[PDB]
Amino acid sequence: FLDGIDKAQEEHEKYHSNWRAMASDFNLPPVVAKEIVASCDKCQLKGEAMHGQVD
Amino acid sequence: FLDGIDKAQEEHEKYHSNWRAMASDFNLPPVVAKEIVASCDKCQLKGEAMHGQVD
Ligand SMILES: [Zn+2]
Ligand SMILES: [Zn+2]
Repeated sequence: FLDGIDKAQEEHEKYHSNWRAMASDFNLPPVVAKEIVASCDKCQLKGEAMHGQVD
Repeated sequence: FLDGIDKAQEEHEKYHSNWRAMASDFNLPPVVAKEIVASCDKCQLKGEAMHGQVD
C-alpha cells in the first residue's frame, strides 16, 4: 500500500497527474490513485465550494 | 482493495465514521480508510473553503 504510493506520490508532485494516470502508471486501482489526489489540496479542492457572486 | 472497502463503505454510510474508526474496524491502512472519506462529500468538504465574512 504505502510502498507503491511512495513512488507514485513523487510522480503526482512532478505533474499533479490525475488518479487515472497514476493508476495506469503503477497499475493500481482507483482507490490508491484517488487517495493521492485526496491528499493533494491543489487537485482536491478545485475552487467551486462556495464564493458565490454575492447578493 | 475494493472487497474490504465495499463492506467498510456501508459502515461509513451508517455513521460517517472517521477514517481512524474504519481503519481499526477492518484493520486497513489510513490510505484505504482515508479514501472512503475522500469519496464522502459530507466528511470531505467541512465548510471552511471560503465564504469569508464579506468586506
Ligand atoms: Zn496535485
Ligand atoms: Zn461521511
